[PDB]
Amino acid sequence: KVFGRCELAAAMKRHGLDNYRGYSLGNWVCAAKFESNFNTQATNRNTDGSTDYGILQINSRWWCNDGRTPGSRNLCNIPCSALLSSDITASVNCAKKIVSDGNGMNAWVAWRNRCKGTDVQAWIRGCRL
Repeated sequence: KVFGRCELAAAMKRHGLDNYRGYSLGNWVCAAKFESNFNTQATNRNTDGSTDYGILQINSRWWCNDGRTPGSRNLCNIPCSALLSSDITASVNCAKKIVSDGNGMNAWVAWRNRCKGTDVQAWIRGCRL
């Protein structure tokens, strides 16, 4: 599924990401834009052989099992394919664990490089939320 901008903001809010660990909703929409262009089916291989999955490009090195990342962990206790669903619940619940792991949203390199220090509220401007 490819979400609209305000549609995804609303779904993330419904799932409790708005201001989760102090990160206002625009942070999450910004991250999802650059990670996946709001496409739940996005997958991308990492240089270490792991893969990033879904709208927030959650990796199999640490967070999910895809059966082909030797020596990895599955700290969200989910198959990586669950992160590709049109239902964003698994991606959101796993994102909550990730952002709670100590480094906040810096866990998403794309957030640190493209959203951190920017006017992220712009990503939810005009949305009825």
